[PDB]
Amino acid sequence: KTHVQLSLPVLQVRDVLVRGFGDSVEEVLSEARQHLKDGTCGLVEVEKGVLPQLEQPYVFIKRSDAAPHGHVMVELVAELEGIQYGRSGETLGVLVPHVGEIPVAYRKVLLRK
Repeated sequence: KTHVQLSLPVLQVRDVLVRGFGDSVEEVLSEARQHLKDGTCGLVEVEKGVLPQLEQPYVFIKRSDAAPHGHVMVELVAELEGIQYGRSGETLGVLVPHVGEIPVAYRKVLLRK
């Protein structure tokens, strides 16, 4: 399927144990996609002071369309030293590995895979 219905656990930035997916734009996008497939991906909602507490490169989920079965259609955009790789809509949050942190909420997304 070109899209996959996911429910992403929303994590508080200060709880996150593994604060990025790796060391290159290509690796973080690769790893983010694998964790999304494996159900091992969390979402951190971006506010003032969040991003400097996470590791670059960042992986964002961004709204790709204006929401089947409550699931917002999203795609992945990476960012390193202020350059983004991809072009998409509004940021829903930054993806991180989920290693058992207790979430505060769930974000229903339809991921362009």
